[PDB]
Amino acid sequence: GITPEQLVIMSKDHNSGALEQYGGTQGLANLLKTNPEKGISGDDDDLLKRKTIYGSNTYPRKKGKGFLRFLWDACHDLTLIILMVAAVASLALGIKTEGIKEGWYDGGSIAFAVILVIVVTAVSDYKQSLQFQNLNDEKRNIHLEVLRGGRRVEISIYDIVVGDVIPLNIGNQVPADGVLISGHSLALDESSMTGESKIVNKDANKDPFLMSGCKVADGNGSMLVTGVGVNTEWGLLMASISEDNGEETPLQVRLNGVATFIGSIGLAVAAAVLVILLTRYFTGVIDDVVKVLTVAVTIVVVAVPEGLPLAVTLTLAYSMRKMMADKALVRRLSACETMGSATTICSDKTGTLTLNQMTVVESYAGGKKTDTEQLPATITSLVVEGISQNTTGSIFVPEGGGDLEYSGSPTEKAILGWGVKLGMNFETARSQSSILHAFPFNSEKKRGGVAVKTADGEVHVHWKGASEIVLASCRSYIDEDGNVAPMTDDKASFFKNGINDMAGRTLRCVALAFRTYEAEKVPTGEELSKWVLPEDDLILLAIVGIKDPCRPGVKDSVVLCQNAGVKVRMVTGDNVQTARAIALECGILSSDADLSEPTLIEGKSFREMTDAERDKISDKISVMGRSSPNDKLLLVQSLRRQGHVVAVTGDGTNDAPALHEADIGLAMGIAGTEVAKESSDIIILDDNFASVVKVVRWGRSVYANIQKFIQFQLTVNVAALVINVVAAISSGDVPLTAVQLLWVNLIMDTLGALALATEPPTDHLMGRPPVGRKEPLITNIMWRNLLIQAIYQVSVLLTLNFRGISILGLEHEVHEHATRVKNTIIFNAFVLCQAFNEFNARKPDEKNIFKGVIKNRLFMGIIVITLVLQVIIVEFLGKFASTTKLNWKQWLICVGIGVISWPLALVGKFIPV
Ligand SMILES: [Mg+2]
Repeated sequence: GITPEQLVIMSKDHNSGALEQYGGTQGLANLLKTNPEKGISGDDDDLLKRKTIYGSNTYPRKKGKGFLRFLWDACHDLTLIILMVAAVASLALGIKTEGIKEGWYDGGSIAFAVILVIVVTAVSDYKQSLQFQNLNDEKRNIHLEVLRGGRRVEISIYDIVVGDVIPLNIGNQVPADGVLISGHSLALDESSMTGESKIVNKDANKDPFLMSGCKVADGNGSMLVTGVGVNTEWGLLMASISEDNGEETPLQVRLNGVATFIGSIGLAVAAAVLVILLTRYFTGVIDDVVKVLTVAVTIVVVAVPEGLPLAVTLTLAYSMRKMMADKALVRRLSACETMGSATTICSDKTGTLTLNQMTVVESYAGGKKTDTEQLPATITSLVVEGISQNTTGSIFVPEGGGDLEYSGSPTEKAILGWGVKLGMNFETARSQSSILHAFPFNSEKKRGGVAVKTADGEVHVHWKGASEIVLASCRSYIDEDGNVAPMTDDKASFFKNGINDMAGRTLRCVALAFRTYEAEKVPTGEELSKWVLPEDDLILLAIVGIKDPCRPGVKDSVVLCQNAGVKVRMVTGDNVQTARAIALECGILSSDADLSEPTLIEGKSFREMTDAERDKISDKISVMGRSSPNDKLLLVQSLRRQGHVVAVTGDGTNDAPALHEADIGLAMGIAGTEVAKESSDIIILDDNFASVVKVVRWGRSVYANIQKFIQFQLTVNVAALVINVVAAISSGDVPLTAVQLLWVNLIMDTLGALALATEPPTDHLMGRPPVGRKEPLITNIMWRNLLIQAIYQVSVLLTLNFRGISILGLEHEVHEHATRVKNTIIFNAFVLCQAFNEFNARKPDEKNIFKGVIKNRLFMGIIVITLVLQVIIVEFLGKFASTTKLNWKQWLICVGIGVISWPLALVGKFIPV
């Protein structure tokens, strides 16, 4: 018909490309039923047609927690699945073995383990998700008139449809993709969508293309909307990020591997025991096979780590809470760890690593650079009056007394920030001075002039403009702390060289001058516009250079990140020169190999290569300018294909694909766009890089704590498996009942995990490089430690299980009572050995300092008191553990058996054996 989605092609094509084939912006009128006076026909069918054919501006919104989804995700844990199958088996087998079919104590503990895991994960993730939903919800959209025949004024941005001409002013936000149909020096801030720091100047013929989700930095004009909804570049980017799948955290896969290994070992050994013992029974209605089967499922239960999911969830939740105590928010528990293993960090430039606000970086004043610092009073007074009386923009709340917020174009904002830094107060600066005449900033005439009648009789003429023309129009200057001085040829050459060097860097160049011409008044003149405002013999005050600078204290953070083995690179859509300058300032890119192709490549060069040939180079890309969002996605994909655990810190919508495809996507809390924050696993509410370093440290500490608990849990499981298997083959009885060890796993894990988690992160973790993504979760040192502890426990508990009635005093006064007492001694000595092994694991690979934290002591007291209560009283607690009362001598024997763990733990720590 007439632009049936050909308009998406028009926008896709190069700037000012393919728009001439359609007759230009005006030719596009009468197409899409657009009239410059009437953007919409009077009827509503004329709007429904645009809603249907060209779509609607509403973007679909993702929905989470639809129906207990997080509980299902928790249930999908592989180790948890092993636990569920073992739990069902044991419950049915025991309930048939006893035949009572009353109560749920036999499998109650094993069911409660997974129930607790599910509940804890669901609660923690629900809280985190709702908190993130509340925080990230930012009303960036600004509702405005649509300007179509003066009808349906002030409709929400979601009601704008293709074919209607909407107006845009300074500070507004471009709602939908469009082409400007008229304007007055309009200029957009596309840094959100394209990543270019400098504002883009839009013309009705040169660059007639306005992008959705853009901030109008300067000027104003009316624009025809072309793309709305998914058809927009914003919409298309949001569409190319929806699909998420094939993800598994390195920690998650490592835990799955360890759980699968231990579970397979347990299953194999239990099956061997079952087969051998059945052969013994048959040859060595029901034939007592049920008792053997309950023994076998008990062995299988003690084999698998029941409390591992509980401990990992508790550690991740505690570390997420501690991170949120800092100014970094983690969306999911798993992410809390994945950032520790990150091997490279790709950081946006505009918004991330740079304030994104133009401000003065250097300056000139009194014949000297005198960058920032504090200017002399004599020159400072004139400079501040000129900055106050020659700027259209103004500070938001000088009268109110709150934090100052600047307005106007980035040039005006930076000049005003400089004036404020110099000690200017806008309320008073504007006072004591009346603007007789004001010729504002003009594209035709670069300079901007003003006439200020100071409180004194004489009147000043201020000129703020481009450095070259202002300098050419001035023949004198105000030297430091002194009166006017003629500018000699050498001084003019010095100023011009300074301006040229300043322009060599990314920063722009704005110069201020003042002429003391007086004795005449603009009001006395018949017409203010007729005031020539003479431009001759000006006196230069201070040349000022304004650029988008690196965030404060970002170079040091990058230095720390690099020291931690985590390389940092920059992926940005800004031109190569600006990216190179900002990288050098921020420390990402060192001085050497600055211009080499691998060190910095443009987006087009990177994408030209095949996905196979985008990998031999992706390992060296330190900077990347003019990179499209798909090029950021390609870089992330290539880095991941090479085995990197890529983190991406970005703010704009262009970074959304890179954030999503990345292993760990970090998004700035305030600067970040809604799309970037949605696709990020962590959103940095600090808007700072020190928070990123802290997050890396917290992830490494989380991994260390998980490793320590894994050591402890493997010790417990491998001691109990041996004890039960040997006891079953030797006599057919299991000392460690299923419920006893289920309680041990549950309580000891849920308490010791957080007890070790109390260890605050230490800078030591930053010294070592990141984990290799392939090293086993259980390092050989942890294997030796857990093996030594498990061997000791096996030895003591087996010698007890076999000779305890004789070894323990008061031997066999009643055989059943003596057997129960011996089993209780074995069980609670096992518990105490586990507690003291937790003590050891708190500070591994060194001599224990034996100085715990208050919370650790409190939880040790809790463990001791709960164990003592469980053993000592058999009613309402200890019924299921089947434990008989113990006398003081027996309890002393148990605490001695536990204490013996510490010396051998130390010996194993200090001996490679
Ligand atoms: Mg950005």
